[PDB]
Amino acid sequence: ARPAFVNKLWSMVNDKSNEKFIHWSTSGESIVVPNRERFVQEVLPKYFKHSNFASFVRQLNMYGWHKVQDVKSGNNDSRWEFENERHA
Repeated sequence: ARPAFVNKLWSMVNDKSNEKFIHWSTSGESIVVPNRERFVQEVLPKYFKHSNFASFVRQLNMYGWHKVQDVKSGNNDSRWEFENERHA
């Protein structure tokens, strides 16, 4: 009994066929999306029909996922990484 989004994400991240567009960080708990554009084109449509990146992130935020902001303003803006507030 887990929310449809939670399952969609779990399924999406663990499916090896999406490895090039979305995957777990090396032995970690953060979700790496190497290129926003490619992810939206190749992966998103398989799990969400009426969706865009902004709505997806909004869903992620709801489940405690936040965008890692480690880039000193000085792959560029297409790289996204999410880490959850609930961690060890």
